[PDB]
Parts: sequence; structure tokens; C-alpha cells
Amino acid sequence: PLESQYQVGPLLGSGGFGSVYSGIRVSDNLPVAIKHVEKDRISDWGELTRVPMEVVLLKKVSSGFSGVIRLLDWFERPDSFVLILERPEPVQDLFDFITERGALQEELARSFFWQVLEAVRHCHNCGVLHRDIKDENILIDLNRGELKLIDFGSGALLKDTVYTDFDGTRVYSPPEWIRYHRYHGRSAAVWSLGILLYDMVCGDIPFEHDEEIIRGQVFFRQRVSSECQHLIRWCLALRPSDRPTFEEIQNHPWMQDVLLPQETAEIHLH
Ligand SMILES: NCCN1CCC(CCN2c3ccncc3Oc3ccc(Cl)cc32)CC1
Repeated sequence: PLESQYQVGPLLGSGGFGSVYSGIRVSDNLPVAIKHVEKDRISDWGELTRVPMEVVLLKKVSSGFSGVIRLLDWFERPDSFVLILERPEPVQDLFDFITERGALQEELARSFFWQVLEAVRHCHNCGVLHRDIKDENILIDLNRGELKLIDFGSGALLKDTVYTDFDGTRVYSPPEWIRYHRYHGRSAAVWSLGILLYDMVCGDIPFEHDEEIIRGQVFFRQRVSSECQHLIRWCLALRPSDRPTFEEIQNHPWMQDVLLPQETAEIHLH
């Protein structure tokens, strides 16, 4: 049924997550993305039937609308799982967008960062921790100015006790992971959000090496408002408990007067 119901297009990319192709649902020409994950490469299984955790997590968050790319269907094969995902068109991931345009104007960063926060809050509400929030896991719908989270393959069920496993991106990983191999979900997520916001407004990540992460001293190579600097330094507090909650991030002075997605695309994307 997979082969008949979907028309496969170019390979979009491949990496730790498997291989993802552009596709079309033949029933209604809906643009889709088709993701293949080798069973041998899945270290983390769940249940609804053994499936990749990613399918569990996506089902938990794909109800209703949000800034999360929705799981439309999945299929099992002898050696792989195949996931059918939404595909916005036209689209560009945030990594490529920042690579092309450099550091983002603050008005644009504010709009993007706000939408990431809303998406992450929605995940956490649904009982899901992404654990790999970063520029290349964020898609921009270029027409609507809407951001969408992708790749839940390092994610987990949200819990209030310590995590001692981590499979995300090291340079977005918090100091408590680097030093102790332990973190709690929400505060680790806030650290990664601080890395992301710095990335947006400076056009690069703040820390390359473990020693810099642990030192946690933030230097700005680009002109950034005092206010944006303050939010970033707050998210990147060395002690997890000195970090802001999502509520405190969204009530921060830098986060006031966000543009709506559509006006963001008119001003900055069209
Ligand atoms: N610097 C970018 C170079 N490439 C990096 C890989 C990228 C594929 C992204 N992708 C995805 C990647 C991993 N898990 C789920 C995914 O679900 C998607 C749904 C819909 C679209 Cl359009 C894309 C995805 C393609 C670009």
C-alpha cells in the first residue's frame, strides 16, 4: 500500500535520522515528506506493536494544529519503518535560512523564537520532550511565515525525574549533561532555546567546545540589544534552577509585541 498511495520524489537529505524524500499523496496531491528509519539504527522503542519512539511522540503531538510537523501515516517494512510527514511548500529549514541571510534582525528573531516557544510548550503539554531543538530541526513555511518542529527521533516522554541518556546535538546540550551526564527535561530545553536564540541573532552558535559550554560565558560578535542579551544569558544560566521557565521567557521585555506569522512573512520573507 505504501508504494501505490505515495509518489516518491527527490531525496531531501540523510543523516543520523535516516533518509527523507519529497513526496506526493496520490489521493489528493498533498505534498508530503517520506522518512525511512532502519530498524537496526533504532535504539529507542515504544508501544501503542513495537514502533520507534518517534511514532509514539508524534501521535501524542499530531492532534489539532500546532508548530509541529504532523505524522500523517506510517508503515512497517521488514528492515525499516516509513513515516509520512507534512511538507510545507515552499519551505526552508532555519539552518539554511541563517546560512544564507546571516544574523537575523531582532524583529524577525522575535517572531521565530516566539513560534518555537509555542511549539515546544505544545509538545510539553502533550507529554513530549523533543531533546534536539536546533536550527536544522525547524522548518519555515516561507509563504505563511510559520515555523514547524521536525525530527522527534531523539525525543522522549516528558517526566519530572532525571534523564541520564542523550542523543541530541552536543553543542546545544547543557553543562549539567557535559559534566554529570544528568539533566531535567524542561531546563535542558531552556538551555537549547538560549543557544538557538543566540544563533538567530548572531548567525552562529555561541559555544564550540565542552570547556566553553561549562564556562558558559557568552560573547556577542554582532550588535544585539541589551534586552535580547539579557534573555540569552538568562536561558544559558549554568545552574538549571537559575534558568527561566517558558512563562518567564514569554513575559520577558524582549518578547513583547511579536509580529504574527503572516506579517512576518510579508515584511521579511516575501
Ligand atoms: N541544511 C538542510 C539539509 N537537509 C537536512 C535534512 C532535511 C530533511 C528534513 N526533514 C526531516 C528530518 C529529520 N526528521 C524528520 C524530517 O521531517 C521533514 C518533513 C518535511 C520536510 Cl520538507 C523536511 C523534513 C532536508 C535538508
